[PDB]
Amino acid sequence: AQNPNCNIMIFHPTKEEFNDFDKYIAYMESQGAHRAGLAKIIPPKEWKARETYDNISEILIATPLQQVASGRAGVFTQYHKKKKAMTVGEYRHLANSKKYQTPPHQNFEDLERKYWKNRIYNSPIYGADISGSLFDENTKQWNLGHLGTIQDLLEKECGVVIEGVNTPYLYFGMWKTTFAWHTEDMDLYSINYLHLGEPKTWYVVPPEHGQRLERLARELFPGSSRGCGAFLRHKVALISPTVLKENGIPFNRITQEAGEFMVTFPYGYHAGFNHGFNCAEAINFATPRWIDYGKMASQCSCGEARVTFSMDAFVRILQPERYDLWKRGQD
Ligand SMILES: O=C(O)CNC(=O)C(=O)O
Ligand SMILES: [Mg+2]
Ligand code: NI
Ligand SMILES: [Zn+2]
Repeated sequence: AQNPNCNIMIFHPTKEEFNDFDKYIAYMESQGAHRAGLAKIIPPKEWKARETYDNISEILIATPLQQVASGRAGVFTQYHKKKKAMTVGEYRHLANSKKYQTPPHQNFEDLERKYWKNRIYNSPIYGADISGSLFDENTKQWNLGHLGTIQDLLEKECGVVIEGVNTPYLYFGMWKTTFAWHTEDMDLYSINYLHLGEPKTWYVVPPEHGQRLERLARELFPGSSRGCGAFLRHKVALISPTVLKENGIPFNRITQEAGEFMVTFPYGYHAGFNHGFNCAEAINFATPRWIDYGKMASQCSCGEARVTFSMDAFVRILQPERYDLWKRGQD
């Protein structure tokens, strides 16, 4: 078995190896990368996502989210308060303000210590989930707006033709902006490219150990657990590395820097935070190996997680028993 200790693997494809996305994913899995839940891909030195970022300030963040925390430093939830629209130029200036900027620090480890010590006492503003792409249309390799669609994968593997589309999303972050513990919708893959700015630290639980994270989460968030059988789908819960270590949960951590890709694998729980002003682009995708994870994915039926038009069809085809009760949550 390759990668038996489920370590995060880092890949350095050549420009020749960067031509065939699907084949490269299958390569990485042949080396055991999926066992970690997360992998890093450093693009060939010749590759670029676009020529410059000089003209992005006029993108609109229509609903910036203020991430308000409750709990204790190592075990907290966050609620997203909607703010007034602002441009990316306005958001960058805010991120750089004395109130919101990254503190002085020695290295990524000291900054990580400061994040876990101090996150709950601040409410950073996250520009999340903005439909769009920053890849130049002439970028042919690993262009997250040109990937094969999940609906076409389901058709190729299973023969069934379904409605829905699959498009990327932009994330504009600042110091302390946080992504809660989650797997992807329908336990899909994700791919995430850090276009610019400061790093993003990731934490991940190997897929084979995901249920250990879930059991700890039910103990740490007991009222949420009683309310919903898949409450991590709400994407509000945070648990620190120290707490995970105290409870014996297997995990790994890695920091992504600008110019690098991360891939999350089916049923790889992940969480993390941004070090400062940055912009990431991410999209879900599928492979043949995903299908069985999609059939088994948990779902929120309390109604809080409230998810996409395209997820309807996935549920309808892969989980026809759940269909009914799940669309009651989504209607
Ligand atoms: O970058 C972020 O805030 C969150 N991204 C993801 O969870 C992802 O790419 O799967
Ligand atoms: Mg612009
Ligand atoms: Ni994710
Ligand atoms: Zn729910």
